[PDB]
Amino acid sequence: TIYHAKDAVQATKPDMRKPRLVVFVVGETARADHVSFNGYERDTFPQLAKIDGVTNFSNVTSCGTSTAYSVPCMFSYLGADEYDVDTAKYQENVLDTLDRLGVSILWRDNNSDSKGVMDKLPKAQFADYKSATNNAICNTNPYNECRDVGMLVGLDDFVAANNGKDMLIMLHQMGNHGPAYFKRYDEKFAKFTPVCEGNELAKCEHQSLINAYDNALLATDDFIAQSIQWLQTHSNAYDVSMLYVSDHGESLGENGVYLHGMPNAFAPKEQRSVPAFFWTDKQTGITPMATDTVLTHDAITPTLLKLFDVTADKVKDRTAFIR
Ligand SMILES: [Au+]
Repeated sequence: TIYHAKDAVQATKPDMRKPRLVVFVVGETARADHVSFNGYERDTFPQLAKIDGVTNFSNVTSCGTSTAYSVPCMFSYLGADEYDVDTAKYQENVLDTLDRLGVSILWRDNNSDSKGVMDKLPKAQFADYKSATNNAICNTNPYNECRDVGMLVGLDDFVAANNGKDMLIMLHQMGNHGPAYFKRYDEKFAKFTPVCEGNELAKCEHQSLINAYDNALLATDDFIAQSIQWLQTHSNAYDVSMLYVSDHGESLGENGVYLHGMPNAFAPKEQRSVPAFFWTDKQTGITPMATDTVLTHDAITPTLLKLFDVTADKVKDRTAFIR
């Protein structure tokens, strides 16, 4: 384990001030330019656009173009230009730091796994929500595919077990994972029709590919709104906040390019331009940066540290999503 933040200190402690409860939704394949708030032609986030206090960041660039590359970089201390995906698993990451300082760390995953991020922490702090053994919401669609909203169920059980402590909950979304976008949402989010239902994205009509993708976004809009709503049921006892950032974008046929995973050296902009949302309760006194701040995945680690009143020398001058 190569550390980077053993100097990290928490200015105030939850026994001397209000405990802090953050959900960080780790998004999947969402494109910034298909977000209504960024100028997209379709209302893809109707539920999010109804909650006061949400900041939308119009200029966010992912560290890479793949789950395996981007997710470890999102929690890393090295920044995108020094980040080594092949060595990230044995570096201290920001969750390692917050757990060491006493923040309770929970990672629920409806995507795949934490891509090595959670490996140094006890395995019980990680839960697979792709399976009905944990996820109570799988029988709502013809595929019995378990749904992101199921990761909210039972979070009150977790809060009760951690009563009074600071908490950070990562919800790793299935989100817009392809190529089967049509499987990613229940029928209530099938607003754009017809939809593409094949694994060979090229054979599909372009409009039908886009409709499947946008429908999948409607389900993600619902999930994030339900996540904020769950947080508001604890705003009395906790300073609650919600960070969402997508791991990367997606190509939808631009220049005949589909899916993602292309190397940064020639990857198109659609694969790196990602949505980010921040919400906080007004009582917390957290102030977002300007909506048009130039931002990258490098902003995540300083954000999470600021949210828990932690300082560390390695990211002390890095720009965050919050002041
Ligand atoms: Au991904």
